[PDB]
Amino acid sequence: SGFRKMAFPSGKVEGCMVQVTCGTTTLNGLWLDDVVYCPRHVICTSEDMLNPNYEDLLIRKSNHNFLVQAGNVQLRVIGHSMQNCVLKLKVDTANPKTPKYKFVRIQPGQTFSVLACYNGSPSGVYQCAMRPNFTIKGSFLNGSCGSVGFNIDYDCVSFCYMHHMELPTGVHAGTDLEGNFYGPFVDRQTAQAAGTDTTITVNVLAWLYAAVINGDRWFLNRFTTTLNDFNLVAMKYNYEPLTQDHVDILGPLSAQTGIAVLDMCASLKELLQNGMNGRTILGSALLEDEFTPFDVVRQCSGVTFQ
Amino acid sequence: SGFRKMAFPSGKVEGCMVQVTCGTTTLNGLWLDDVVYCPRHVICTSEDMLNPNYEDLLIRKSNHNFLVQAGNVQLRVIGHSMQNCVLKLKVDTANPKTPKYKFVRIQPGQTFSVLACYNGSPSGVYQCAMRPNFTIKGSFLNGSCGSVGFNIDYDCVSFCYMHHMELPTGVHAGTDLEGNFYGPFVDRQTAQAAGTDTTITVNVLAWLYAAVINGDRWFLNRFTTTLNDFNLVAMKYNYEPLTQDHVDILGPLSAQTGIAVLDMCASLKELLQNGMNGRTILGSALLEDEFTPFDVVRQCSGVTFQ
Ligand SMILES: O=c1[nH]c(=O)n([C@H]2CCCO2)cc1F
Ligand SMILES: O=c1[nH]c(=O)n([C@H]2CCCO2)cc1F
Repeated sequence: SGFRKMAFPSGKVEGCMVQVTCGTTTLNGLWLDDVVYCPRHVICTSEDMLNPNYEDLLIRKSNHNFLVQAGNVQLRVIGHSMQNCVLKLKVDTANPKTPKYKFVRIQPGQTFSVLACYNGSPSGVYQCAMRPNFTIKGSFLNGSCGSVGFNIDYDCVSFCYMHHMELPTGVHAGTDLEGNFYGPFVDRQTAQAAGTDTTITVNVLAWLYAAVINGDRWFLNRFTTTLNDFNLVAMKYNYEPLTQDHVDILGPLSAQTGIAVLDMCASLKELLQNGMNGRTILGSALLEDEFTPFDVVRQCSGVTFQ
Repeated sequence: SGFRKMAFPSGKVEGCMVQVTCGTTTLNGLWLDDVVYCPRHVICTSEDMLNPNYEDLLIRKSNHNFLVQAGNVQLRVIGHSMQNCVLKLKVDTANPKTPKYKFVRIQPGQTFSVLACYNGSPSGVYQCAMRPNFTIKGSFLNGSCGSVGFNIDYDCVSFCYMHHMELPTGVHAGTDLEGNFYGPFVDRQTAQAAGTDTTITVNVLAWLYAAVINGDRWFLNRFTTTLNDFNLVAMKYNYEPLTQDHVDILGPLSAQTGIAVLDMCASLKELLQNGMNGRTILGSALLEDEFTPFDVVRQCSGVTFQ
């Protein structure tokens, strides 16, 4: 019945996006209860970003210097503090659209939806993964900082990402909602290079299961393998090593399809060694690694959010 | 700065989704003002779908047979009528979350976002295109009928698609919001085959412009071509013929990049004739055709919706 790169419905998060301006700089904030979260680099000018001393720059800012606007209405800022790389602006009004929510720090390999925003206004929604090198491959222009990534379980939004930086190579870095960067990145305009962009093996396997469920089966073969043998191949192709935990996580998709995990690993092994020979899998000409096992079960089972 | 398959924010549409049950069949409806729109096959049993006489089946239905539920609240049905392949259920309460909206019948080659829903509850959002054969390549399970596709211009939702049918080949067919199918498809479980899935040439060119803007430039070459020469190649590869209207639509992306449209056509020609030689463009190993010129400008310029 089809398999698409699918984001979570964005309405619960749209209702939390605001605009934050400090001096000359405008970016997005996230309004939950009576706190607005935004990147701490809102206080910087373009020149400040080369070598910013955030504590010193913040001394010169007062509550009334943070202009916070939710659509056309202005919010009153009654306190401010810095937590790691985020600012928390306490406002005098709780967001009436605050969904049930949690702050989660995700693991590399996990996926989430991004609501790209500008001037506090949502522009679009797309699905991302936290890469093993702790970058994300997003779509962010100037003004998009403070846009967030999130997952939804039924009625609860788990926020996991806030956007802060574009590296010189065009990939993206940011923090969790406690303001701690993913990976080694810092909010300074400096030479920061990403490490190896390794492929998320367990996700590729999940997507191959999704393909079989939908009738793209040409890559199934007569072979099997072992974890250690497979991983010799994973290593050569800059794939994450597959572990027994990963095998266990794939158990449900294995049970539903009747294809043993290690047999699917043998299919992936052949695909890595031989390529796809000009064929496609679920409309892709490369091996997709930004669907988790949970994403596949969810999309193949129609789980909804209330 | 990155280029992603991006859907519109879904919140305005989430607020319109309801559940409609008639007898044993449950699917989704769209609640705008005091009307709920849903597929007319809600009145059918599984057996009825082989040879349904909708007018005869509807004679046996009254207002109280259509159970309409918006979240946990029940809506009172005060009238019903069939328009083409949709039912319009008049309810006694206008949807307080009705956004500004229009009904549009899109052209093949145009893109839109789908809010996949089950039992009236949103599951996910993704971007689709109306294919030249009038199918869409979606992700729809049993229960997803009545999910809608839409575009947003600033504050106005233009609804263009309602989901009705999965063909035996796994692609999807549906109607506009006046209930007229796209293409030749009918709401009957019969032998319906899609025609040739031609590639949307103007969209491929737009995406190549997007690639250049983002620094994927390896496919630029020293050549040019003409519309007629290019189209000889398009035809061989089952690409839509490129017209002067398409060239004109690409004008802005041509102006911004300084790459003449026909020079980009020569790049595409070489890509069609030689393939990508194991390289990628914007993270894809095939030529992507579900971004329109407007989608590229929008995403590259950060247009937002209020
Ligand atoms: O840190 C937190 N504080 C909160 O008050 N909530 C409540 C507020 C609404 C739903 O959850 C959640 C958190 F994660
Ligand atoms: O057919 C239509 N009828 C309407 O009342 N509207 C109004 C109602 C809210 C915004 O638009 C739009 C239509 F497209």
